[PDB]
Amino acid sequence: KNVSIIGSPLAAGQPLGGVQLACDDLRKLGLHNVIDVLGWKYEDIGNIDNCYYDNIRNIKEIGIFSKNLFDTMSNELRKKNFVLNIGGDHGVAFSSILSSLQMYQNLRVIWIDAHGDINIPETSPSGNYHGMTLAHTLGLFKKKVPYFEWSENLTYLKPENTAIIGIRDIDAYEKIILKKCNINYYTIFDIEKNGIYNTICTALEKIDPNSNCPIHISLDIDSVDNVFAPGTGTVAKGGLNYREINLLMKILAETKRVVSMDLVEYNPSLDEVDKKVHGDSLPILDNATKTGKLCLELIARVLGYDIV
Amino acid sequence: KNVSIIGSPLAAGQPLGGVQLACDDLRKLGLHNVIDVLGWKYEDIGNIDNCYYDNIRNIKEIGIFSKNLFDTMSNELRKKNFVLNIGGDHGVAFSSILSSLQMYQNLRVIWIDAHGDINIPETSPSGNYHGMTLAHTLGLFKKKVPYFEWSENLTYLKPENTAIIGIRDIDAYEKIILKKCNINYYTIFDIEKNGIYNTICTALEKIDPNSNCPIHISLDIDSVDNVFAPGTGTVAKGGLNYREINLLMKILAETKRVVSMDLVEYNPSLDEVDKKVHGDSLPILDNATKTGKLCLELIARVLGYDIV
Amino acid sequence: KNVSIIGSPLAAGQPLGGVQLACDDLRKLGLHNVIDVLGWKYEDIGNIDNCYYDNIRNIKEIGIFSKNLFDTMSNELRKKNFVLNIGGDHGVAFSSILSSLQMYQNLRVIWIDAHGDINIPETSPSGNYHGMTLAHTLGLFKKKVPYFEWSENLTYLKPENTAIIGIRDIDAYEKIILKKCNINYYTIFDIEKNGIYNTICTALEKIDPNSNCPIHISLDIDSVDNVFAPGTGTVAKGGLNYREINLLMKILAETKRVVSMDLVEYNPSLDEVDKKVHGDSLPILDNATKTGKLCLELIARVLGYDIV
Ligand SMILES: N[C@@](CCCCB(O)O)(C(=O)O)C(F)F
Ligand SMILES: N[C@@](CCCCB(O)O)(C(=O)O)C(F)F
Ligand SMILES: N[C@@](CCCCB(O)O)(C(=O)O)C(F)F
Ligand SMILES: [Mn+2]
Ligand SMILES: [Mn+2]
Ligand SMILES: [Mn+2]
Ligand SMILES: [Mn+2]
Ligand SMILES: [Mn+2]
Ligand SMILES: [Mn+2]
Repeated sequence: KNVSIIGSPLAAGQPLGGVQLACDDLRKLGLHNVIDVLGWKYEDIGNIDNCYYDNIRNIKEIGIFSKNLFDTMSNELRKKNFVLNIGGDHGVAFSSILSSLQMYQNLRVIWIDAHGDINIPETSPSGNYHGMTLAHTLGLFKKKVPYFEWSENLTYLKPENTAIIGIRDIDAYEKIILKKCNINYYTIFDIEKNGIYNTICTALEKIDPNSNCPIHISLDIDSVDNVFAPGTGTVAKGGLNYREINLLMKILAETKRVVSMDLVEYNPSLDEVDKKVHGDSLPILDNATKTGKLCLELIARVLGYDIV
Repeated sequence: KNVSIIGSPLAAGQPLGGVQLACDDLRKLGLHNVIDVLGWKYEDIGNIDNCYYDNIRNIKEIGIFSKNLFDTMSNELRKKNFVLNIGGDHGVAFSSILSSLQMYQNLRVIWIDAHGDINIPETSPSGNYHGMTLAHTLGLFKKKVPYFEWSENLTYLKPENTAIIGIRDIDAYEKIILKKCNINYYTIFDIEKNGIYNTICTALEKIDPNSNCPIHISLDIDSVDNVFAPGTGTVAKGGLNYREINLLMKILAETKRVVSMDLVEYNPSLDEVDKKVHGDSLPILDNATKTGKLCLELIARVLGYDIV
Repeated sequence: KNVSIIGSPLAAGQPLGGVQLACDDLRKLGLHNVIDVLGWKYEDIGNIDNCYYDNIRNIKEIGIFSKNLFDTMSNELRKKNFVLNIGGDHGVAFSSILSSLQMYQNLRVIWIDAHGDINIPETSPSGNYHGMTLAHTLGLFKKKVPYFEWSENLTYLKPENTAIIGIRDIDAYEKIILKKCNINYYTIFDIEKNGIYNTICTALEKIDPNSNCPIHISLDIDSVDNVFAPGTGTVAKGGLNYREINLLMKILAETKRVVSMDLVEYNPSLDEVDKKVHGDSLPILDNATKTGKLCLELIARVLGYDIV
């Protein structure tokens, strides 16, 4: 029951600033108090500081940042702590997943997101890296990436060992990439047809038939509907509701096999207040903005927080 | 993959004006671009222009309009195009369904609505025709209708070949008519108990056991909850949510047997903006009002639009 | 088909005033007209007027009020009327349940609530009685309660004959009490996993395997999500939605075994307007505040109100 907290305030994977403030905002809202009350011990490492493709925006900053995060997280993982990586945009998942994968070769990744993030630079509509991060992590890039030389000899994630859950906003080329690489995916329609519980059980059974693999959760908060999670840069209608995302995290916690996690794309500057209702019982700051509060509750779920 | 577009801006079936603007509003919002991107070809026919019961309001206008729509739609159906009929209030479904039925004698009708629209003139609380249209289409009227003489020798729809889905606001007399005529109906409670997916599968199995019949979809947008579809005249609490209505249209598309469709009761003057989120990816006008945008997305679903 | 209406405007179980106005507000909104239209006859009894634990707030007022309610309700129950007890805060359920239990020894109680209300005075964070009422009713109090001497020789409710449904906001000590006393409980997560329909069927099968016991419903309106029921003092995120709470009441009605019911924690002063949509068809006042209107609709469900 030891968790290493890493702040990864990288905002170079997408147009906006805001996500760089997420790590410190979650601390201000009561991250430490929340971990404390759940009976976990924490070590807060602070914040990470900061032939070829020529069409990825801000790639130098991203590459340099990613090397630092990779080295820092590798060191935390070796402690056999649960490692919590708080972004930052989804670009931080590359170093997070790959560092975890080098240590846990049989890692299974649950990528929770409204989007695929599975564009490659030659298909990206935006040139924004956070929309390509999963494709990069899966070894789908065809050329070398500037400032990622340090990563060229790493073992990459395999599509068959991955499940994407909650998707609903996929680009034309992405649809082809998704089908082609044979990754396991579960759309909001699958969730509507079968329910979130059956969906995650199906995903876990598919990627971990013997229920014996370590799990990495990469949670993009925009997987959650705008009604509950307005504090995020790229919104897609018809997301996971409050009950669903909480149950999902609870089920993953109950595997007892989660070793690491990203929580990405929380943007405090975009967030809104409700606020304070009696049900906000975790030691979270009164009247906190709703997405920030949700983030802390979802982290609590992963650490074992339950209704009774 | 050819669709005929018919605009049927009839607003005489209910008190309000507004629905007469729906057809041109959906065009303005990008109907043609949406059809184009889905790989369909369209032919836009433009807009329809315009002993006995003595208690149906505006019946002359409705009767004259309906003859025109019947003749126009009959001509489009004979092309073997998919025919998309955009209202207008639900009154336009009489000529739509009956023209389709004369060509496709084994037509099965899916009537998606918060309401039954199954009043007869002697039971109607309002005298508004759009609340009687289904009863009229099913041959339940007991007397002749002024200005509907042209229709008297048509074959009418049979209750056993029809399923009503999403109902929740039914008048006292309607409850009796519904049970008496033995139509297949699936209330919002059936949907809550079994889910939208099981519900539509059950309905399709009930009316088309051999999965070999052409299907007509009559979609009243007020079947969808007010949160997602405020742009409509008669709202009923507890409607289909965004995920449900999208999944429903997707499942119907996947039968590959839909030959015609109404989209009715969209009233732009009542609609609201969100607006523009990244997930609005179809070539729909930026910041479009939400019900109009939903209408275009649901039309896209019927034309094969899917998440991946 | 006779219902006795008892108004129990007790507001001493929790900090706020407001719930004392609930009984008269529901009457103003059309309680009598609603009962009339459903084919029931009513008798409106009006409103109840008004070694030891030393740490329960306002306990004198509560104790004196409860004796009056117990005596009044006992008299109504003996008529073999369905008895509808409208609070007031949840404190009124003690006398309601116990009076019903003395007459119906095999009573089964369905406690619908976001909260457990299962604190004992030595574990209560607030000293507010409405957060202890279920624990008191179940005979879990260890010391005597001032001004409750009249109740000391009553038969108490048994945990195994009770089901709590909808819970999501439980205090640390309550979690232990819940598990220890072996009460049947169904959290919002159970509801999300299985659906409200399966959940209530499971609960009824568990507490009444032979489907032959009289049922008491204790409905705290804060079980319903804030979106639909803002008019209440203690809100918890992720509640029952509009469709779910309506279906739940419908299923309980359909047992044909409900003999009594509480509707508690409605606070008109906290309520909001929508308002008037066509679907508000029950004889409820136009533009009524939404929680009040919901309360009347849920009472109607229990009295047999259905979609068709
Ligand atoms: N696919 C998009 C957006 C990706 C969203 C990133 B996220 O998961 O928060 C891209 O940039 O490649 C495209 F539409 F712009
Ligand atoms: N049944 C009502 C309303 C019908 C709603 C039409 B719709 O489906 O949009 C009627 O007019 O017969 C009645 F309550 F007024
Ligand atoms: N458990 C609480 C609140 C109870 C809510 C009562 B209700 O069901 O409306 C208590 O007072 O014991 C605590 F957190 F303050
Ligand atoms: Mn992402
Ligand atoms: Mn995303
Ligand atoms: Mn209609
Ligand atoms: Mn309707
Ligand atoms: Mn309560
Ligand atoms: Mn409560």
